[PDB]
Amino acid sequence: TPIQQLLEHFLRQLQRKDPHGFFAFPVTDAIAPGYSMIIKHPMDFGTMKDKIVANEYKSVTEFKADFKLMCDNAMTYNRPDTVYYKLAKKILHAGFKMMS
Repeated sequence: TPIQQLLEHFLRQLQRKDPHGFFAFPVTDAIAPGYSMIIKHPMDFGTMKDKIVANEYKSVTEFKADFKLMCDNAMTYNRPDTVYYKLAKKILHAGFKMMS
């Protein structure tokens, strides 16, 4: 709760970095063939937004590790030459710079 306002600002800042909405909603097997076979713990901005309001983040560290989980997934699923992989590598770095 002393962190909620801060995590909301973090969330907003990070989505501003994904203007296409790539990271907005969970990825499904129909959009991304074999995804649930390859990716064990999915995560997305919309899920993170809910966790914040449900008071599920107990520390900035848990928050950050969701964001990182989300980017590691994308880098793991999508091949290095895609716009998906690249965006994930950029916003991961740029996002951790902002939160650290």
